[PDB]
Amino acid sequence: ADQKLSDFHAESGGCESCHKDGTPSADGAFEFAQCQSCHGKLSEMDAVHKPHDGNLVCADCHAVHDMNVGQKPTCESCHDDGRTSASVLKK
Ligand code: HEC
Ligand code: HEC
Ligand code: HEC
Ligand code: HEC
Ligand SMILES: [Zn+2]
Ligand SMILES: [Zn+2]
Ligand SMILES: [Zn+2]
Repeated sequence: ADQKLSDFHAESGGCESCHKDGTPSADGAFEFAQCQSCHGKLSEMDAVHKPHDGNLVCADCHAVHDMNVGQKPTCESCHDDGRTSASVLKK
């Protein structure tokens, strides 16, 4: 049993949880503002998240309409050094 991350959110909050009047914005800014309003800012999150504050929006990693709940983003589309989440979060 699988659910897209967008549907997981919309089942509780509507499409409007992320989209003004349920309609996407051209630049993703309204959506990013909504993610941060609920979840906090990148700068307030863990070591995978913090360094992306000022360079990415959430959706650059969490493709909410194409990823299921539980799926973890990986790093290779922007980093060519083979890094992993664990290499930043495990000591
Ligand atoms: C936040 C968790 C979201 C919810 C809930 C819904 N959508 Fe969304 N949508 C979201 C983002 C961050 C983006 C842009 C980046 C991306 O991943 O695509 C979108 C994009 C759309 C689009 C444009 C087409 C596309 O790029 O996929 C549409 C038409 C759209 N979203 C519609 C939509 C509907 C109808 C929703 C409720 C059922 C819905 N979205 C929920 C973020 C989120
Ligand atoms: C509030 C109205 C929210 C907005 C806007 C967005 N999210 Fe969210 N998210 C919300 C809740 C209440 C939860 C459940 C928390 C939990 O215990 O899981 C979530 C969950 C997620 C998750 C993880 C889901 C899981 O794997 O368990 C992700 C990755 C996530 N949210 C991302 C996300 C993004 C990218 C958003 C904007 C595009 C976003 N969320 C909006 C509440 C709300
Ligand atoms: C890639 C560079 C990311 C960006 C930008 C954001 N997220 Fe993320 N997120 C990413 C990974 C690889 C993971 C799994 C490993 C980890 O560090 O936990 C996550 C995880 C989450 C979670 C779940 C946290 C948990 O349950 O332990 C949530 C709720 C989440 N991410 C939300 C979120 C939001 C709201 C973002 C923008 C503000 C965001 N993420 C950016 C990768 C990346
Ligand atoms: C693009 C969409 C990215 C994805 C996917 C991931 N990262 Fe990233 N990261 C990105 C940028 C634009 C930057 C700043 C410029 C640069 O590449 O240096 C970063 C930076 C980091 C850093 C700071 C250290 C450094 O690389 O200089 C860390 C620790 C980091 N990123 C970790 C990381 C991880 C673990 C990812 C996958 C889970 C990941 N990034 C994905 C853009 C993007
Ligand atoms: Zn959860
Ligand atoms: Zn770098
Ligand atoms: Zn490199």
